[PDB]
Amino acid sequence: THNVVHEANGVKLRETPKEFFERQPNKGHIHDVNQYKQMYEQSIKDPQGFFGPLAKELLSWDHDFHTVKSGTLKNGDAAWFLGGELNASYNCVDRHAFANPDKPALICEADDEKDSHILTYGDLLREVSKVAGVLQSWGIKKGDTVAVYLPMNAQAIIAMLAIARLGAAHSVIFAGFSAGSIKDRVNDASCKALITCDEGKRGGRTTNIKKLCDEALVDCPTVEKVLVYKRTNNPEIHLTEGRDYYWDVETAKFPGYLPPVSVNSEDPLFLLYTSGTPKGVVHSTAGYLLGAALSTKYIFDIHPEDILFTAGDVGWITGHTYALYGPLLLGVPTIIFEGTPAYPDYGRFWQIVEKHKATHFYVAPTALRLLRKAGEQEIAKYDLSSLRTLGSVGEPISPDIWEWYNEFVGKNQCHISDTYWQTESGSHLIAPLAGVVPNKPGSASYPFFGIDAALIDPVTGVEIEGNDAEGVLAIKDHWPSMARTVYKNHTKYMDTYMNPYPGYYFTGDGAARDHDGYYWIRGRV
Amino acid sequence: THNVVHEANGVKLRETPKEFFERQPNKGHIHDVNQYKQMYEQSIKDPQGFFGPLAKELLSWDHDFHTVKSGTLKNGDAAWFLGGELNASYNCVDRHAFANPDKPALICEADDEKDSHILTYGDLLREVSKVAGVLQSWGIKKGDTVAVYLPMNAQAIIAMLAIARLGAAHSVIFAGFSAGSIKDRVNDASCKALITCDEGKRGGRTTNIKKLCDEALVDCPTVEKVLVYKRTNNPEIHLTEGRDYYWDVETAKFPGYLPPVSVNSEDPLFLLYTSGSTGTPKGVVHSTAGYLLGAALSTKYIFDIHPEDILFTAGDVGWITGHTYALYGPLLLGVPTIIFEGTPAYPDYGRFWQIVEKHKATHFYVAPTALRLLRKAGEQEIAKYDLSSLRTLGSVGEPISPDIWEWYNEFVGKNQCHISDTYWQTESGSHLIAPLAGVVPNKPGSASYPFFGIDAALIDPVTGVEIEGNDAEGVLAIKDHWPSMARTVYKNHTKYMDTYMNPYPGYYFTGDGAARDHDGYYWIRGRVDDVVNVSGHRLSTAEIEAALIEDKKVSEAAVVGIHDDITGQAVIAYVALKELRKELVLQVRKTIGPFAAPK
Amino acid sequence: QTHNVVHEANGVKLRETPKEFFERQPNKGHIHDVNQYKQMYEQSIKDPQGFFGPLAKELLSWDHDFHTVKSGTLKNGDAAWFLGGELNASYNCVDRHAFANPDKPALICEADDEKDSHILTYGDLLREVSKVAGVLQSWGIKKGDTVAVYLPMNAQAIIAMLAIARLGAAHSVIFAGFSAGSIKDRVNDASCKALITCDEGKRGGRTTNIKKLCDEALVDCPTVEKVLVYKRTNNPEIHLTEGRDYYWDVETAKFPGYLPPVSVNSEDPLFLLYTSGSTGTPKGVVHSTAGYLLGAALSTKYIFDIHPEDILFTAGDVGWITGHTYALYGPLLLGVPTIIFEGTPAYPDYGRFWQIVEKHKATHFYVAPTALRLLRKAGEQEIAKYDLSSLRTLGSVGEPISPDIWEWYNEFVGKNQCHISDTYWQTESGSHLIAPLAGVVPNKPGSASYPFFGIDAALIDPVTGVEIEGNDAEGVLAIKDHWPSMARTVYKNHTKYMDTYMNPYPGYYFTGDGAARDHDGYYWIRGRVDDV
Ligand SMILES: CC(=O)NS(=O)(=O)OC[C@H]1O[C@@H](n2cnc3c(N)ncnc32)[C@H](O)[C@@H]1O
Ligand SMILES: CC(=O)NS(=O)(=O)OC[C@H]1O[C@@H](n2cnc3c(N)ncnc32)[C@H](O)[C@@H]1O
Ligand SMILES: CC(=O)NS(=O)(=O)OC[C@H]1O[C@@H](n2cnc3c(N)ncnc32)[C@H](O)[C@@H]1O
Repeated sequence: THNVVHEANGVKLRETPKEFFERQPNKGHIHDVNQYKQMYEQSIKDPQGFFGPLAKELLSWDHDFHTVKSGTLKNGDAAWFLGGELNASYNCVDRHAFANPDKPALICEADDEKDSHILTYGDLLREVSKVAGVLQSWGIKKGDTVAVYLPMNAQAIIAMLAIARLGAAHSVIFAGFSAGSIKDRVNDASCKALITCDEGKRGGRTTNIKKLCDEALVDCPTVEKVLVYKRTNNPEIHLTEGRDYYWDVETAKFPGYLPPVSVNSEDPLFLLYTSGTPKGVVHSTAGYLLGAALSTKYIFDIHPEDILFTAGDVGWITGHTYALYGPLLLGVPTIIFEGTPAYPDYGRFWQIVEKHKATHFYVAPTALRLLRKAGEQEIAKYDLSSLRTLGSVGEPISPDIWEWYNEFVGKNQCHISDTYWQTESGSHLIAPLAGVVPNKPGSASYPFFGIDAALIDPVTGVEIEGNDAEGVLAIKDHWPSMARTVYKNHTKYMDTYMNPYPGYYFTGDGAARDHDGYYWIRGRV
Repeated sequence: THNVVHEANGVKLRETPKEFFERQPNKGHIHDVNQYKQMYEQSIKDPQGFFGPLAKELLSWDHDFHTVKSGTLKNGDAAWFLGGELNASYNCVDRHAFANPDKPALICEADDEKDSHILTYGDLLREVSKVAGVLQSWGIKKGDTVAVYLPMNAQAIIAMLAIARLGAAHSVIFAGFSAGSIKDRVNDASCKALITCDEGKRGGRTTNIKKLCDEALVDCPTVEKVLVYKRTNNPEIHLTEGRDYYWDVETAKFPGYLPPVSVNSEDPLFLLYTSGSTGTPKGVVHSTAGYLLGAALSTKYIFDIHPEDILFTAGDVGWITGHTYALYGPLLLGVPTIIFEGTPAYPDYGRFWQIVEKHKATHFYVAPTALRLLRKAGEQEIAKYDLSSLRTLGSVGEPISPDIWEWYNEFVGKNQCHISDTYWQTESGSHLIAPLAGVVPNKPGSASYPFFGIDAALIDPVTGVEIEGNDAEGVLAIKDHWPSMARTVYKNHTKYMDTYMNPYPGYYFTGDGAARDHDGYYWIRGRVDDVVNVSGHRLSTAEIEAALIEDKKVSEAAVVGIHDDITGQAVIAYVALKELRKELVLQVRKTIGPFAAPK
Repeated sequence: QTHNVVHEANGVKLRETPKEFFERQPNKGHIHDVNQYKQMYEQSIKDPQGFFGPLAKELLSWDHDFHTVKSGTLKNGDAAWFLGGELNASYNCVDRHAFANPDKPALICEADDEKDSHILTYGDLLREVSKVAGVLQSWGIKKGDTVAVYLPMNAQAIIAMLAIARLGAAHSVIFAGFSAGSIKDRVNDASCKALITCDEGKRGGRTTNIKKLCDEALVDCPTVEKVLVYKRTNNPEIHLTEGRDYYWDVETAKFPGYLPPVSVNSEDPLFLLYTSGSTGTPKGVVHSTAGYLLGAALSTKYIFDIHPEDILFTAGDVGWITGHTYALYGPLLLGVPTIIFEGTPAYPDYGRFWQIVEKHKATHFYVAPTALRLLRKAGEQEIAKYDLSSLRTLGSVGEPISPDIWEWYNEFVGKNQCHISDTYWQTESGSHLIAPLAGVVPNKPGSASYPFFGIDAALIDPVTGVEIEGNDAEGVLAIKDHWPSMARTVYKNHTKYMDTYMNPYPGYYFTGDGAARDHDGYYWIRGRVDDV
């Protein structure tokens, strides 16, 4: 009985349902919790012997790395896989296309299903190559930043991967953001180009995209050229002569293969700005990609035969890591949903899952609460038997929402993964592994590989030893996918994460841990 | 008895003469036609296991490749040796210089023999490095295009290899092209620099080079700097201050070694502009690794090139023949190549044979047009010279008539040499159909069997369906892409698809009609798409018509092609005036070039 | 044996290495005896490929392997070494040592005033270099650019050089005392895109004008886009031109403590070093990357007998080739600490050098004879106050060392317990040409002794232009074939390079120095050929 961790009292462990293992296509990646603890202990005690092999296994390198791990938190010089060279678009597209070009890669569900379509890895390579050829002709090169202002669809994925192909860093801006937000982000990154579309369609409603871009770009001198996709082909949308060019017109000029550009492990893969003044969280290439592939493989128990549906927007780190990189690195299909959970009806999510026999579903608790209110009747209409792993992202999931998730969507036949992580962490920090870790509803459970979790007493600034404790959550050493800096403001990076608790990474979240070692997220501090 | 292939009836196979194998420096690369077909079948069914090893054997890689072959014709995304890195100038120059820097590389015969000279691989390395150092100081870098407007001499080769050394793509413009032609090509490629010379010498007459470049460059804003070689050192030739600089003066500033720049297999090696059925010339883009492998492979096997051999390709670098078989093929194989600046007639019609005797050339590559001209005027001169060093004779650019084939064999070859009628296009990069020297017996006038990686096929033009069985005629196509296939048309990939890939989906469209006989030999009957080959030059009737219409006095114009005794085919122009023939001949001479003028 | 020509040699007894040298050396010597030395020397001359290939792979960390050890000839000025290889100098000087042991001292910085002294570890140096390189990379500096340095001898000069190298650019270091016109001429020749400097310098207790001379030059240097200024004195009266000048601390705060290095080809230029020139125009000596670095590490290891445990103190300025090779590259490639002295030998007193040596137990000391003569005049009394037992190798650079100065050096500084290395070399040679190896070659005072690996020395008669065979000879000193660290060109003027070194005596490298060789083969440098 915990006097501090009141959540832990009288909550029974929920073993993984049998139907999960029935539906699992192959042997599990981890046999039992003990094997997990052995691997975890190695990842903490021996990051070299643990991550080196996995990095070589899960990633295709243009040049081998000579040092797995370097740098410390206090000095803000963390680096992983030093000396290595690779290209993200190759690991997400090229190698899979060569293996089997006809395998589905992007299952695109549009706002209206009539406009839905599917791209194979061969298709994705050709589109990415063409956009990258357009960008290369425009002078985009390694070390540049390219802005993306697109909804959740194929063009957002293709834009990101083409920018990566050339070695540039993409900065994805949520399509709903105001013109002033676009202005601040583009000017901070000094983007040389922008990829967007004339208009968007969401929930049946047309949305202004190119209009807001124009209103922003009048104050963004760095943007030399804009690439506009005709999502709606509305003739009234205006293109500025000498700056705005059409996606289809330009991609028609260039061939379906373009050599990728090799980049160093620690060369920046992308900037992601977080909502005060916006700050650009910078993520390297090698460390971030490994974190995405590693978490996607083990936390969700993804197998080659599987199909993932991450109901998140690329404007959010969730979309980046688990809608694009994690899945495509592992070569599995990923579902890209442009619409709203309600349009045309609140059965939209389930309609898509049944349509594509999705094996994994990843959603935020906010949508779960909305669907609890309005779409309970619609859940029963659709066939969700293909699913076996259900994920929760972005906020604490209350046990009642946990039980609702388990009953109506999972049918108490699926594993539930409550994933705790930040934009800065790149990938999962604390999460219960699918098919390995029994669940405590509302608990993120054990930390993942490379994550040495700790609880600090805020007043003393001292780590709290032992279980049955509550405090601010910190990490004792840097992990592969940890953000390396804040764009052109490394002092802010240090002051925000490294300096507040020296020797630690400060999450900004308070949490508690019970006698079983499960971590309970108490929310922001 | 062929009911369709009338050419094949009553044609006896011509085995390679015994004297060929006597003169051959070593055992042949292929034993017999049977081994050739076994290797060919492997190249078709299993291109990875066939070309992968050859690529490692014949090319020196900075980074190893992970995939031999990728992409399809239907999608226009063909790629070979993916992930590999290499440099063309290293494979053509550096490695051979290290082996033996004193080995001859460029045997340069100038328009007048007094100006002739020879460069060793060490010499070529130093000159290439110096020019590349000049270009690198000017800001030329990987991904740029550099224009070349030079005659056929050492400086053209050096300019091309220097551009390649830096990872840039060279665009060679035939020295005869008009100022307007230079303008269009430079502006299409947006070249940052141009390499040319003050004046040229051809057939004993001085020609204006820097003059035409200046006239073009007034409308070429992308050209930041020009490198001018003192071919004649005429002081009256004017250099634009701040743009024009002298070859000798600038190269003197930089050292004789410059590190080569690594490039990906599919990074573009060069642009070559070809007149098409459009009215505007199109820049054919060729990759690096695939093109180089095709050049070395075809040069080695079809011509039976050995290290001891010397090749004489009587073609201009402005033509794909010069690129592949005057420069890259030979230098990749490390053999000397003869670079002839003059004409077959100057000073006398024994000029070619004089050169062959002078350097004991083992291989000779020429277009049938020159053979017909020398047959007309220079037949007597062959006997004065010693041509015994030759064993392989090549034909390029046009169908070779059996009568010219026999003339070639009898008077030049002395019925002691192999004859290789090579069929290929600028777009193919290297040979498509040709009889391998010492391997394939010849049917005069037939290119014979297709080469490695080339899965030739005849399509019924009317139905668009592949024709099974022999003794058939149809439009010639290729069923899968090959290493040296052109990858795009510069910044216009849609024209590339519409021209080659889309007309017969799943196939490569040659634009040629051809036949296949019972023995499998292919007979090229010429273009189907109204393109005319005059004296070895591909010309578009559309471009000539547009040039005719430019003249305000002409209201309508229509141009066609017909048989010509000397140039193979001639172009005849018909004009309608609203209310002068020499003026129109000069108008097209000014619009395209002296070569494209109508007969 | 009376030498008819080599009058210096008569009556000079070989001076064997003192016993205390071997007592103090932490490990077995790199070379057993002179006989082994001559075997290796002969191999380096006859078989440079089989000799330098292995050493190059041992001492340097390569991003891409090389396919040819040696290429080109002197007569054609196309020398190239380790062709096809790729590497980064800042990685070999900083990164690899930092990963091995980040807390090992790298830069032992002794400032003009000792209170301002500090020590940077290899980990510290990695972070500082990475941050400066991040500043420069954000400014657009990239491979193929040149960056000028106008700094005194302190950490910031080393860091600036290594950061420029990290990005693949070539650094051109300018002596801090040089006039504005000198800065102008050098910057414009190189067309430098950026400049790194400080507000003011402090030398011998007095403040010195640095930023002022830079500004006066930069009004005529249109290529310089941006300036990085370090607050050495933080004098508020110092003016920065807005839109060009930015502060070292302010900018480096923006960027992270690790930056990936940029790989460059062996023969890509590592640095330009301009030489003080008689007549009008200064000439920029260009040094490759692989060849120069190997020469630095090789000479530093063998001539001075540097071991990982050792500490080196090179009393030379980075504006001089001595600072480049043996204050920065040589020691840092070998991963040993190097002492960086900002002040003068006299301030606060003439015991400053010896104070530093005792403070950090420096094992190797490298100085020019000029300082030795000055200290002989004024600072003999201070030597006795300090403990120099840590020393075992004493070096002389830049001038002929008089036998009297040699004995003074050995007795008062070395206590007749150290080896003395009279190193002969030029900016163009990159590293030592003729020098007696510590603990291997017995010394004749005033003689540079035997040539070093890869140096095939020869004497030419100026009148006949013919090599002089046999010993007891005098002539102009030349080298018969190019060596790894030989200068490759003079920036954008290769004809001047040829006319100066290659063309006067074709097939030879012309040192511009006259020298003699005695019966034992020891070389005696007699000085420049003009003025003989
Ligand atoms: C992935 C993401 O959302 N990145 S984020 O940059 O948007 O940060 C979101 C913040 O919300 C909190 N949070 C996120 N996920 C959970 C979770 N599964 N359980 C409990 N709290 C959670 C925490 O405070 C995070 O830092
Ligand atoms: C290499 C070259 O000349 N490229 S090219 O781009 O100029 O095209 C020339 C065109 O001439 C025709 N052609 C070329 N070679 C032969 C040959 N051996 N036999 C019969 N016809 C031939 C065909 O029509 C070609 O396409
Ligand atoms: C390192 C350095 O000095 N670079 S430098 O370019 O400044 O050298 C210029 C000249 O210095 C002379 N010189 C150098 N060292 C000695 C020495 N130990 N004994 C006699 N003369 C020496 C030599 O004549 C050089 O050519």
